[PDB]
Amino acid sequence: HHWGYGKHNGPEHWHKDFPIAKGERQSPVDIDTHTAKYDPSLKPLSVSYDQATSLRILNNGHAFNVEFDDSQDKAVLKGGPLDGTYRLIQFHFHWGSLDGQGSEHTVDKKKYAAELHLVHWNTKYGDFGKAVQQPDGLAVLGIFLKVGSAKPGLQKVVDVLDSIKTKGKSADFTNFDPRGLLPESLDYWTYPGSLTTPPLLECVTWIVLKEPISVSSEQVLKFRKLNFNGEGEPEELMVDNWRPAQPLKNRQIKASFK
Ligand SMILES: O=C1NC(=S)S[C@@H]1Cc1ccccc1
Ligand SMILES: [Zn+2]
Repeated sequence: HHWGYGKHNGPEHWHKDFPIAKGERQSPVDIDTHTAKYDPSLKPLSVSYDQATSLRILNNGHAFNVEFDDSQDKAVLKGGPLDGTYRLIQFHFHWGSLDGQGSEHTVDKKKYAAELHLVHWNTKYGDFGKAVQQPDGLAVLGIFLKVGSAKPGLQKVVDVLDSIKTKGKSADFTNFDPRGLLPESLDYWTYPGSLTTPPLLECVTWIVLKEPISVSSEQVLKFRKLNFNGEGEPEELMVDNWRPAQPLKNRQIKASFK
């Protein structure tokens, strides 16, 4: 497959190789704050990242992934809408060419500068590959980024990007603490959806935090110096690596907060 974010291979083309692109539970979506319902049934959300073990950072030609050791329950997400234990496998971002675009989810049609996805898999399915084949296989914690003050807990990520400029490059990335990327409040919206890139599998419980984090203009500018291309290929800046909002269809978005 040769999917990407350009005119010729972007989101509007994905459905040809991945017909589930036009499915019933695709992500991202617009979160209409005046339609989303407070759900008193939601249990408290539990982000347990104390023992997280980051390993490596990889430019895969679509984004960069910070990868974690998920061979044990070291960094897990529980509670909220979730039954059981979901293990952190990786995080990555989607961002824009300009500060007015970049997020995948939107809030009352507002686009943020970027969006962080912390990807977790349900440990009752044993491995990530099995989990993506299940409707409750993954839990993705989504966090919006706006441009303002610098995020100190992001700077270690920003400073390694020079070493993974092009597709296929990776770097050792140990001892990174993903707690430094969270906002103060864990208030969230939740709905059932999908992976936001091919293969677009409808296996995700989305948990989208209400409170954005602030990052500096200089931090997001460094994301925009990454490349989609491989080393020694013509430069194509890694920007606007976001899928637009998809039809909500039969779904309800629930709020954790009044
Ligand atoms: O960019 C993304 N955001 C998501 S949420 S799923 C996709 C990454 C991904 C994760 C797992 C398998 C394939 C692709
Ligand atoms: Zn993502």
